[PDB]
Amino acid sequence: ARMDWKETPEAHVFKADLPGVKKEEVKVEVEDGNVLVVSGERTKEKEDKNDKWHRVERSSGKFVRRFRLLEDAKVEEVKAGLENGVLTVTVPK
Amino acid sequence: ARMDWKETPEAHVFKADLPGVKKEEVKVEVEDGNVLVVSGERTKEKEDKNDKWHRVERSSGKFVRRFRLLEDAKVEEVKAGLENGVLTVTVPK
Repeated sequence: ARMDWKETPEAHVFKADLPGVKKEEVKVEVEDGNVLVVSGERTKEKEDKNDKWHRVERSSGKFVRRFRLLEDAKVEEVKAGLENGVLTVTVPK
Repeated sequence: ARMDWKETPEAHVFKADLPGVKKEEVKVEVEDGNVLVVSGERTKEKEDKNDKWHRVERSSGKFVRRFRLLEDAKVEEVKAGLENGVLTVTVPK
């Protein structure tokens, strides 16, 4: 899962490309008090044998991403939005 | 634009991971009767000019892709939808 890490005067913002992932398959947490953990699964659409695959380039499966936040970050004020296959996490400073 | 091409008995289904892309930035055309063409370019995020970029992995650009259909497609029957970062092009056989 490709992620960007930008910083605004107000907060550190994280972005993650998660095409084809429903919000029920993504988990956003804070472990050990200051470690942002973005994880989930990009479910494989196995389907039936009637089908035929001519090309397969898209990946599927589990993904895990961890960033170490500041020992003094609004851990209780972290927001997480998901739209158009892009996840956005806002960690207030 | 990682893409998959599946051939169910009913139609040809193409998938393209285009996270954070808006329909005004993607284009699905048909050339010479049997050539599906997918192209586009994710726009610059009109996000806070001045932000600090700690890490940038998501780095998309222009691209064009073409597939040779097994049979001339009835262009008025071709459906294309964009959702959760995934472009889907269905071609009825």
